[PDB]
Amino acid sequence: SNYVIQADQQLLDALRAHYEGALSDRLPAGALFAVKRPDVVITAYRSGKVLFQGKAAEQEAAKWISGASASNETADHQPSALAAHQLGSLSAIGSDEVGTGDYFGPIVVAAAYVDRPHIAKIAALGVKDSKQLNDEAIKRIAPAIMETVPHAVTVLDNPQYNRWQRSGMPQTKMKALLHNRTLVKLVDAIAPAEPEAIIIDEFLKRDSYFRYLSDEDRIIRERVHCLPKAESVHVSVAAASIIARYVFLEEMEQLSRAVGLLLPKGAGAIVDEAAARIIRARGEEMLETCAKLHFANTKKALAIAKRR
Ligand SMILES: [Mn+2]
Repeated sequence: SNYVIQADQQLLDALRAHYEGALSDRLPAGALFAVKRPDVVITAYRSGKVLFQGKAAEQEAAKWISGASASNETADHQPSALAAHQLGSLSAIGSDEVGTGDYFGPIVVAAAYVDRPHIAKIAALGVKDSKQLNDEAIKRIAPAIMETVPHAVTVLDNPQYNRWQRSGMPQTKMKALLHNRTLVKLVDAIAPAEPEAIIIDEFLKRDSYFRYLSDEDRIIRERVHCLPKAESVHVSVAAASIIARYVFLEEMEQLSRAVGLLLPKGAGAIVDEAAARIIRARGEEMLETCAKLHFANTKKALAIAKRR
């Protein structure tokens, strides 16, 4: 009939290695592999969902999980993998940012163009782990990317950040401008070559994004894709992410040195303590050069600084 099961990475590896006849070509979007056993076909997906169809359905299914739920689903495309199925193999530019949630430091937006002939080399660097990678990995992988693939970066320093923020421009509009300006740099730099796609890791509705670029003299919208969790759609986005994290870290060391005090990431208690210290040793005005003032941490800092 038709049975569906959920599988962790190990079960997926087991299901795959078991069948001495796995297929990787011509498969529904999102599928990892498929097998054609005596009156039964197994279909495995990234999500972990496995589809058992055929005569010997419940039989084959039971071989792995007891109480295998049955549904009407079929070996069809997964809506979550429609874009990646199409974009994953093209030559594209991917952009992402970081530091948005950090009290100290700027907002960094980066973009990377990964042509088809470089996708593997970049994937070989293990960039598909941008989310979970400590500062050490970033400092080792990022530099190997910057010198393998063309990229652009835009850094929104604190004084300019505070300037826009107190002028009515919220972070959402800041990111739209930063992304649009980084993409412009990259598009011109890689010319005459043109990217088959331009993927932006979604941070706001496409409607809003371009509605914020109303004043820009140059806007990039030709073949622009706004996708959620873009790092998983194309390797160029994961690359941008890593590069952005790198420039951020380098910017923080430089900034901590200019402030003369180690500036911790995030916006937790240590951040207030750190700001408090700065206020006492360099004056409140120094914060305007290394922090996002409108943040709540500023008031708390001023309190901690005043009490003692
Ligand atoms: Mn993002």
